[PDB]
Amino acid sequence: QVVKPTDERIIDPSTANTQLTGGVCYNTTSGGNKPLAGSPYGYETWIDTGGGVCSLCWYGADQGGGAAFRATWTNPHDFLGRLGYFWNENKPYSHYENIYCGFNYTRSGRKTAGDYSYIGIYGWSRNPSASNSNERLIEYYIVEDWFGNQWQADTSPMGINTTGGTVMGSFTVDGSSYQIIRNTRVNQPSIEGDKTFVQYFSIRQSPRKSGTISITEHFKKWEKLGMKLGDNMYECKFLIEAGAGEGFFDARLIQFYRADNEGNILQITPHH
Repeated sequence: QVVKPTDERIIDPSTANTQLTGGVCYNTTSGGNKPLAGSPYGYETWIDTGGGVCSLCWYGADQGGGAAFRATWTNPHDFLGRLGYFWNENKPYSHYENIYCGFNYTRSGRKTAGDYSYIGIYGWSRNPSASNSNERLIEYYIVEDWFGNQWQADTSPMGINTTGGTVMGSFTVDGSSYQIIRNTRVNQPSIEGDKTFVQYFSIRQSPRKSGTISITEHFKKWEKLGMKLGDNMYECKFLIEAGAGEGFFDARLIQFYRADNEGNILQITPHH
């Protein structure tokens, strides 16, 4: 079928756990994607000035897989820090072939990120020809982990009481079942202004802080359930989102790579 890449440039996430230094930090809302020097990636921050101090610090092009970052928040109102591929060039997900992300991070503990929080992969896509106007804009999450809250352990996967919406199905990939959820955001803020749009989630049933995410596998399973992504992928980034609380996220590894079905590398970052 799809051959898992074995290219030696891929960093084993399980043992990629050395603390990084020399971050470059951003303490305010970026106003969208901002390209990173000497990198294929871009970052984005949403730091609501109604709340306390937040930051995202990129570890640079030449260590940690190239997309590693730290983030901090002190009583935010829905802090989002993210870094990874920025696309928005009128292409469907399949144009990018098999997308993978190897990761390894530390984070603050249970109940340090408010009542909801998300760690994993995030983006948007556009599908203007969709018959249902609600489905012409999509926000998406592949949720590897979260901070739990007062009511629920961070070792317990979030459900529809947190995400909203409807369980569509599930599947198993990368060592865990994932619950697939579709939610409609009615007259809510988006990359296209206040409107109605849909959210797609895959929630990892066994939360984790390191491993590899076979991102394209999620996209395929969503589309099979009728959760279509359309023909203009916006981005595919590694995200930390914190509803509130005082906490941190600190990646030793975030490495994106893309491979075709034979498993040959199309894109990867970064003598003895």
